[PDB]
Amino acid sequence: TVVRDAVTIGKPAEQLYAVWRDLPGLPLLMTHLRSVEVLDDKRSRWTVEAPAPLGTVSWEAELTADEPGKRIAWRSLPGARIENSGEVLFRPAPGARGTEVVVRLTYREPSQQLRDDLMRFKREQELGL
Amino acid sequence: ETVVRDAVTIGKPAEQLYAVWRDLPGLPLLMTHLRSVEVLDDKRSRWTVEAPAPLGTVSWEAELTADEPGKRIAWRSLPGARIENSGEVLFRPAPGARGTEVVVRLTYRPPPSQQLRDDLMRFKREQELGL
Repeated sequence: TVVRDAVTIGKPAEQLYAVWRDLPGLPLLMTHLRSVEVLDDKRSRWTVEAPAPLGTVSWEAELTADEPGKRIAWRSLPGARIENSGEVLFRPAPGARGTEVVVRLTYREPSQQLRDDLMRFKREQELGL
Repeated sequence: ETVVRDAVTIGKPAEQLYAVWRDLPGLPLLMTHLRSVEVLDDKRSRWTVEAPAPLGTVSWEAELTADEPGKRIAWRSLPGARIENSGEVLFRPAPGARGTEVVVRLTYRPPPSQQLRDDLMRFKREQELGL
């Protein structure tokens, strides 16, 4: 399955990038996540809630791409429970001075939850949290 | 007349939760219907919300009517305010065991409850996870 959404924010791309690059904070931006822990420069352990008896489901993932102010991408490692990937892009918006943040997640309603998450993110940034 | 009340139990100490709410300028993160909250002095503050296209932004001055560390915070618009409103957040011991039950009551009267519920649930998740 694929989840894709985008929001334009009146802030520099470098500033929005830094927010996402802090992996432990991702569960704030993508609320379907319970926690993200840095294991090393490229690896991290991701966790999400899961009904009984599972409780939670965890897996490890690595960054496949990381370009300051431009993009951050990741994908679960071979053997991870839930096979998934994601990519966040920071692109100059056509209108005026703003950054379009494009988020695409894959795993093999979510769209509504991601929309809400991104709009919330937009709002906080544009008001100054 | 628009009254709203909700409560959520959170597995954290009262003082800590009270601490977040007491930071007035950060209230817009807790109560999403608010655009901004500005401190004017120990007891007064300026509140602002997003008004429909006809208008654009409506603000008024308010004052804290009660501030009991780790227990309660109450506020109310001053007379003449474009929008009459009051609020009260209590931090009570949760019956079950441990944890604090945050109770929020808001009243507004221009010249809702689902949004508050969502805001409170996110506040619960955020606090209980530590992010």
